[PDB]
Amino acid sequence: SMNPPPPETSNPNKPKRQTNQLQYLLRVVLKTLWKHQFAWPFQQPVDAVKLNLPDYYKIIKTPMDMGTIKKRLENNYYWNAQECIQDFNTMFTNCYIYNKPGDDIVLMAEALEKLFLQKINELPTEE
Ligand SMILES: CN1Cc2cc(S(=O)(=O)Nc3ccccc3)ccc2NC1=O
Repeated sequence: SMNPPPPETSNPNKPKRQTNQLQYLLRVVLKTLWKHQFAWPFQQPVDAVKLNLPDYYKIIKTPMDMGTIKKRLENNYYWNAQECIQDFNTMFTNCYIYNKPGDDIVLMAEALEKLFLQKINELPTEE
């Protein structure tokens, strides 16, 4: 009954960068999703322990969540936007894999993903 360590949000050996696309991701894409009524289950790592999902981390080996993404953005963890996009996709995909296609949690992930795809559609060209 332990959770894994969470995904890293800082790394002294990983080069860091600011891009206009990373700024958009924090200021428009994450901001839009974070304040959405369906954000809250996704605002922190899945706590398999407190939520009583004991097989969660047997099935999901690449956990991701918006809490993690927010810190990564804030900490300038990423070098490029594509890394951050891949984190959002990982988070959605994990939800779709672990849960049944009927579940409330899946319908929420889907609505957030739709809005995410709407916001990254207008991702500005880099400077
Ligand atoms: C991202 N999550 C997190 C998660 C949280 C929970 S919950 O027990 O809070 N129940 C709950 C909460 C909100 C909406 C619907 C159900 C259950 C399952 C999951 N599965 C996931 O995949």
